[PDB]
Amino acid sequence: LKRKITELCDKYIRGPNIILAISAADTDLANSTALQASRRVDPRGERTIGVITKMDLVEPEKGAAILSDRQYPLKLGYVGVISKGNLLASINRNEKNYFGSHPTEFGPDSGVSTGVMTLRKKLLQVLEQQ
Amino acid sequence: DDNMMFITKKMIEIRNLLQKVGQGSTVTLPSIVVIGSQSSGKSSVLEAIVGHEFLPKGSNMITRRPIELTLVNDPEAKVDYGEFPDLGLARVTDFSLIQKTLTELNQSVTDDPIRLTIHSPNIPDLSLIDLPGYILKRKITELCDKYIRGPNIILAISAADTDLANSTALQASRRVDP
Repeated sequence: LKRKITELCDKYIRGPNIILAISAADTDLANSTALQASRRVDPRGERTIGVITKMDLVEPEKGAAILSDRQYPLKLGYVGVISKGNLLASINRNEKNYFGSHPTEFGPDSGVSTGVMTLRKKLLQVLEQQ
Repeated sequence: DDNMMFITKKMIEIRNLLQKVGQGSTVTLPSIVVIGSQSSGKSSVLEAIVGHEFLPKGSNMITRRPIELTLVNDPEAKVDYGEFPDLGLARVTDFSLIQKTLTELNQSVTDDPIRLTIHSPNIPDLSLIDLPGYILKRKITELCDKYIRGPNIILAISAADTDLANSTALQASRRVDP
């Protein structure tokens, strides 16, 4: 939580590992924040991919702000997804289904990318390359 | 404590004067700074709304410019009117006109904060400033950090969702205020 745990994190992030940063979306007060340490150890944003989580519970305008930004660009892009027998298929069905509520906000031709499978493919590519 | 009310009023006045001599060109008096995560910041703007009366917030707000709200205890006046100091001597009766105006300032976007003054007998005189809630995004956090570091009475709101490491309003509150 705090940061002293920060010390371990920082050390691990430094070296040339492919860093997977996530960020909770929302915010009652002003709003939902964003990343920070990934940009601290990686100024170019070249070896870090971003995931925006808890994205079920924000207006779609909110997803657009977060999934797509240019104020904070990186290669490999961000990936927004809501995570929460046969649970696997289920979490897949929900992802397929949810964008329907606000398809225009995060769907085809929208810049943003989302759901677990596209993210998984990208992870495969970057891992293989590095 | 009517006299406490009055003394707070004179002190917010002298604060606004110090602000009118210029930014960084003088020392100022503290005030309430409000911060909130994405969900916590929608609840933030809505909270500020209900703290006095309905005023234009939310929708899609660029959040890039803070809003210095300076409130006045309003005896002797029976109409709910809010005015802009830059547009001096100009009063607004309905806050839908305030909606069109200050949301026009939103879509306009200097980093200067717009000052505001609202008079209502129901509202107690105050001095809160609303800056962007947390969601490049490092820039908004830079201005926020700059505002909270100085000994202002910080008002943190919460209704979040982020992991323990994610909830930004309270955790930054503890960052600058141990």
